[PDB]
Amino acid sequence: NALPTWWKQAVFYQVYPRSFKDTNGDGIGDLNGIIENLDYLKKLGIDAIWINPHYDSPNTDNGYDIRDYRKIMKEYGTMEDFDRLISEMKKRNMRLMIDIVINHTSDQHAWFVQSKSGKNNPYRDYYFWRDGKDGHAPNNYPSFFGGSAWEKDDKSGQYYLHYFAKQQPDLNWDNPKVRQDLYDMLRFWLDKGVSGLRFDTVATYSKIPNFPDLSQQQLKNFAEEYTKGPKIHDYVNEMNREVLSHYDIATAGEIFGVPLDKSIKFFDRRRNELNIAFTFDLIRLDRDADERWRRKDWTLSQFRKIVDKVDQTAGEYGWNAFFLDNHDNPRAVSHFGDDRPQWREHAAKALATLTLTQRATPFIYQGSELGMTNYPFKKIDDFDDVEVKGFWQDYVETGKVKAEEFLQNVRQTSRDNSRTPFQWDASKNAGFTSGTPWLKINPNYKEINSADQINNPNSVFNYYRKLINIRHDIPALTYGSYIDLDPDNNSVYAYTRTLGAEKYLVVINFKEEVMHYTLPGDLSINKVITENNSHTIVNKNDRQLRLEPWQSGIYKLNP
Ligand SMILES: [Ca+2]
Repeated sequence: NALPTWWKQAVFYQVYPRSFKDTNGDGIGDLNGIIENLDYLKKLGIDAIWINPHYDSPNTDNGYDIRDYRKIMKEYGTMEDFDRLISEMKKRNMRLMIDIVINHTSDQHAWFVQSKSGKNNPYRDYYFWRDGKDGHAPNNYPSFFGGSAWEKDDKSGQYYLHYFAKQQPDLNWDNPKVRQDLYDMLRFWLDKGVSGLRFDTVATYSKIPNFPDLSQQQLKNFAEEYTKGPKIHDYVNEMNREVLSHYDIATAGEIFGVPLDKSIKFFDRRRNELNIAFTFDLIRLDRDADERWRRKDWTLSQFRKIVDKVDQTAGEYGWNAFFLDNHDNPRAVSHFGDDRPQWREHAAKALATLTLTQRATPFIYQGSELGMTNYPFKKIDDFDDVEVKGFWQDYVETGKVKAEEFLQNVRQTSRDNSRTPFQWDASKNAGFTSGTPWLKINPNYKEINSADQINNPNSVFNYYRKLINIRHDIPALTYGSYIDLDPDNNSVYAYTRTLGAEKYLVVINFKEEVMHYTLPGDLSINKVITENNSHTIVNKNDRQLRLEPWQSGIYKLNP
């Protein structure tokens, strides 16, 4: 029964404003820098842009600690700039999604400033304030960003709750006044015409009644305890009923800490909650659930089995986003491909083909379209992210893990690998800034930059452009049902996308050797749609493919 919508068949691009384009030489990207480059994104073929938080913030967590929801970040520009970004996008038929961060505010936000003044302030129970127990915190909750999730306040002697930085106190959603104020805030932005909202850590809004301690076992996977709040779907559905269902918008849910088997309740269209699932299963398939900075080896069979299970779980009534990287994860060509110079461009084109042939709304993160890589961080001070500093404090400063072993993992897992500034050209600081970038630019910018690619028809950029054109032209690549040809194959990832008689096959060789691959059953090729790194001709009725290393392709199959 499912209906097409613009957001199901959109190709989104994600801009992290702080690292996209600086137009005033302070080293920090800003809104004018986005506006300046809308034609570049239109040329790529992007339907909609999701921007990370753009609100007044002290930047403990680069926009995710909001000091005033109705004001533009000072480093990003003014309200007039933000309105111009909407206006200039609208002229180009591009839709804007903004990031909604309402699990918590900055500890500088006026509500918290008031809350913390005494048990008595009308804003006290806007946040969570509990007595200590035995001269320590109210319970054994840890924070995602290091140490205890409870911060002592010497004035009152109680502690306040912060799942994330102590500068990110959690809002009390159990207070209907808090929920009402947040809805008013959402209407202020929605009335400006924004087309989409992405809800940061949407699954933590409901806290566990009476805050009991976590078990020893729970402490090793605590995020999954924080998403078990008994009213979470009541609150998300109330927000849908009172606000979301009043605008023509697309809503995405970042369901951090939600196991896949509890995800469909946020996205089933019958439930009137949210529209698009942002899950962590694939992008962190190789991350430890306890030591969340640690990675382990992974295989293509592990990867594809997660793709399939994520696809199955959305089923008839939910809907997924699909992304291999974003501002919270290492770059896709490094993590999932081979970023050495022999292979980088082929592997980036193969992961683009994978991304843009999923039954999901694809999100392209800034710079993935050039094949940008992870950055060669050497020492702990080369990073800037609050989260990596919290993991260092919890695991290296306690002597639990050697500094060098920790660094070998966070070089591969740090959020900062995707935050080095966008590589526009081969000029100084890759054309990102006339001043000093806030985070050092990868020296590979001389090889990997947009200017070198945009007019080269063989570039990663133009392969993405072609794939997006192909996706927009073939309905089965958006809405077709997905079948993995062999979930246990660790060499060649092959799967079909089917709408009625229209059946297409995607084949990607993840090996760096030639692989012969014979199709199953009676499948045979009707025609080639696109290939990268092919050295062979594929004809009507062919049943076998010779795949060069990192070869990728889309084919239409015979009925
Ligand atoms: Ca700037």
